[PDB]
Formats: sequence, C-alpha cells, structure tokens
Amino acid sequence: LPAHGCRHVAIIMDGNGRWAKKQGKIRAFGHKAGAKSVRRAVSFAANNGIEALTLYAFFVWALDSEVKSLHRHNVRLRIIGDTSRFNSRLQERIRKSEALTAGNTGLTLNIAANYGGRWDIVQGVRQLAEKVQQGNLQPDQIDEEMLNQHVCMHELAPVDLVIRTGGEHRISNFLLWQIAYAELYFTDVLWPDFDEQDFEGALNAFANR
Amino acid sequence: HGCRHVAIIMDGNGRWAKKQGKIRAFGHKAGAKSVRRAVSFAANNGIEALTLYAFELFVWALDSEVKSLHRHNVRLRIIGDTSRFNSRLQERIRKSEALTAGNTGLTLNIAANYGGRWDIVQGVRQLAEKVQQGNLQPDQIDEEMLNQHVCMHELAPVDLVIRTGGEHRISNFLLWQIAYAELYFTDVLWPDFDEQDFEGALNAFAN
Repeated sequence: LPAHGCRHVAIIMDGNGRWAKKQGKIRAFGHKAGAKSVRRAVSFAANNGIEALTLYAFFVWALDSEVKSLHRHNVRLRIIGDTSRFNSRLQERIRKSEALTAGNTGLTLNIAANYGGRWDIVQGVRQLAEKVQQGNLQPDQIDEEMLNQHVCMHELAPVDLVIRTGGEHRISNFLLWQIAYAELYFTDVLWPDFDEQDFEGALNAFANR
Repeated sequence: HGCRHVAIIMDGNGRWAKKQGKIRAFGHKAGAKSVRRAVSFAANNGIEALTLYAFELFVWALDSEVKSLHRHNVRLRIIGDTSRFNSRLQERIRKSEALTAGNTGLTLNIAANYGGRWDIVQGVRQLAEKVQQGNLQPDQIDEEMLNQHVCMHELAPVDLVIRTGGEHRISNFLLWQIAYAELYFTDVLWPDFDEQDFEGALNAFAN
C-alpha cells in the first residue's frame, strides 16, 4: 500500500572492506561506517512505509546500544540464523533484545546472523521430519505451502525486493526459498556509501519494474 | 572460462514475435532455433551442463532432435513434474533419456513444468519417508543430505544463471542450486540471444 508497492526489502550489505581500503583505512573502519549505513537504512525504511527490512552482512556488540535506538524508533527486532552455535550468555542478550521490541508496531528488522538460505530450508525440513517421526505428519501431506510456513519469516510479507550492494551479482546463500519471486536489484555502490537516494532509487526501480 | 554448469531462463519469445509483427508461434519457432544455437555453443566450449527453462507442446519439439543430440554425445534429461503429462509423452521422454543416459558429453537439462520450490519439496518428501520408516533420524538431516535429493545433485554445481528478456527475477526457477551462482541479466530477447551474447555472459563470470 505505499506508492512504491514494496512491503519487504532484503539487502546484502557488501562493500565495507573495499570502502575502507579506498580510504587507506583498515577494514574495521569500513564495518563501523557500515553500521552507520544500517542505521540510515533502517530509518529510511521505517519512514517509507516498508513493513520489513532484512539485512545480511556479507554484532556481538551492536545488539545493545543499537537496541535502545531501534526500540526508540518503534522497530521490532528479530534475528534469523543459526544462533545455537553462539554462547548462551549473549544468546540471552539476543532473546532479551527480541522480547523488548516484540511489541513495537513500526518496521520489522530482521538481522541475519550465522544465517544461510540452505540452512534455513534445512531447519524447516528438520521440523517437518520431527512431526513425521512423532506421527503427526504424513510425508505426502508435505507441499510447498507447508514448507513455506516453516522457513524464516513466513509470517511476514513475502520478500518483494532484494538489493545487493558492492558490485557482485550473486545471492551468496542469502535467502533462497523466500526470493523465488523477488525483484533483484544490483548496484555497485559500496554499502557504507549506500544512502537514502540509493535506497529510494531501488524502490523506484521496483515500482517501475 | 571455468564455467561448468550454465542455467538459462529463456524469456522473450512473445515480445520478440510482436516486435517482428508476427504471431506468437513464430516467436516460439525462433525460440527453438536459439535453443539449438545455445546447445551447440555450450557443447563447443566445453561446458559440462546446460540447464534450460522456458519462460507439453515444447518438449514434443525436442523429440525430433534426440537422434542428433545422441550422435553429439549429449546426455538429455528432463527435470520437473512430468507426472502431469499424457502417458505417451512421458514414455517418449523416458525413451530419449534412456537412449542418451550413457553419453559423456554435454548434459542438457530441460525444465518442463519445473519449479524450484517444487524441486526442494520432492526431496523433502523423500527424506520424510525415510524418517517415517525409522531409516533416518530428523537431526541427521543436513545440507549435504538434502543436496543429494534435489535435481542435478550429480552434476557440477550451477556456476552461472543467464536470464534473457529484461526481467530481474529467478521466477521460481532453480533456488537451492543457485546459492553461489553468478547471475547474469540481459535485455536481449531469447530468439536474439546468440553466441556473442553467450560469451558476454561467460566473460562476466570470468571476473
């Protein structure tokens, strides 16, 4: 229902490294500029009626100072990816950040952490297998729609638009199942340089296409 | 070039026919010539696998091509849900696959009533049955295992996806299989896509 027609944008945030290298700066400087650019994109999305923004870094700190900021901007924060590998002391900080913002009615921000598109499909398959083994589910009852409701973000609007910054033309095992019908938009802009007009240019391409 | 498996979303036959001031079937006919050209180019340049997606009448056309593909040592495979198709067409698919299955040159996969989500689902249903029989535990299911249950698992991974016709979408073509593939979009309409276009795509992959 916004004029650009875009409910859910996903972004592969590539370019932090060469951005830093361009300035004779080490990579960490680029990742810091990258975090700034995330803040900028989150604010842009929320102000342009986007329901969901899903971000892929192609964190251990970020999730606390940012969380207060996100929360103040009425953003609902979710983390997608294999977070079982993580230590359960900051696994705790993840769940705390999620429940703290779970009530917010603005943008839903999904952050990919130890996320893979193939993994995403496989964890959903494992849940279906568990139901099969418990006797609930019959194998031939499994269809697209059912698997669809077991992959990440099934409860949000389908992904309308995938943006990849940084010049490369691949998905790199980001969303796979979820992008079957998504518009794909590639720009050479390095992620730290990606701004409101770049984002606006992406949405306008989506609307025009 | 290093490109072992190319997949192509062949879009634009209809729009092309219109620009020519001709009917759609004329576009399809030019589409088929472009397929021949793409298949020969792939085999000529040492590409191991070529996977083609049209975006029951169309695979019938390839039946008269089978003799020639076989002589060119091409392995022909149809991927997708052919259970739909009339049993006569299904048997001819079966026969053409069997005739060429032992060939060792280009493997040419034709997507017919294919969908990427469907493809994954078929593998899921297979794994699910193994679970139901106690032959497989849920937590034992991993990427490698599901990979062995989706189309083309025995071929080189897809290196490059070409989509003609100007749209920037996968359109529920290969999904699992293109996780790390280079994606190449061109405005050229599929009946115009020639050897130079194809090489242009290989060049993009080369960097």
